[PDB]
Amino acid sequence: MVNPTVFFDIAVDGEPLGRVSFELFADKVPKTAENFRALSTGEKGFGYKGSCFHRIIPGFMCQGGDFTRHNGTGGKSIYGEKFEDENFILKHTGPGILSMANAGPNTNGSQFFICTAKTEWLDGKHVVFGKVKEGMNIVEAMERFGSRNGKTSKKITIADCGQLE
Ligand SMILES: CCOC(=O)CNC(=O)N(Cc1ccc(N)cc1)Cc1nnn[nH]1
Repeated sequence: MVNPTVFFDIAVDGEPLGRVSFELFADKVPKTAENFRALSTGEKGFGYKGSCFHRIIPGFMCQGGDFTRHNGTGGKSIYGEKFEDENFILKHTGPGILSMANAGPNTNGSQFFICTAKTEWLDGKHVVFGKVKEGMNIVEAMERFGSRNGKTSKKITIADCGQLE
């Protein structure tokens, strides 16, 4: 009944930075929320632990989730390599929105982004499925290691992750 909560513990060149937690909107996008939850616990035998944020653009977003190729060309879902766009009920309203990255219609895998600005031009094209609950300050600290072209100045990793409650 209650929407699940997951955490990431973030590191910067291997040094601990802080924790970011997320509410997942399982009430509105159950299939998409479940994929992110299971990848965060690692319960299917694969997932986010140890992976990096490969593309960070200040004033736009932080992107990660490519645990197979580490550069934006890989990742896989708990349902197979790809799965469909579930719905577009929720919109990209401002900083803290959690949404699926993709390469065209019906190509969701594991890659995701955290908005650091309103990104309304993505509405109806990327599936919104959660939001930052605690640690937006940690996301803002991460964002400072990005650049205009998205290349990071230090390595930003998910040192640990899992489900709270
Ligand atoms: C704001 C979100 O924008 C997008 O999602 C656009 N595509 C995108 O960023 N991709 C391609 C991509 C994504 C998901 C999957 N599953 C496969 C490929 C990765 C990438 N990383 N660096 N350059 N491109």
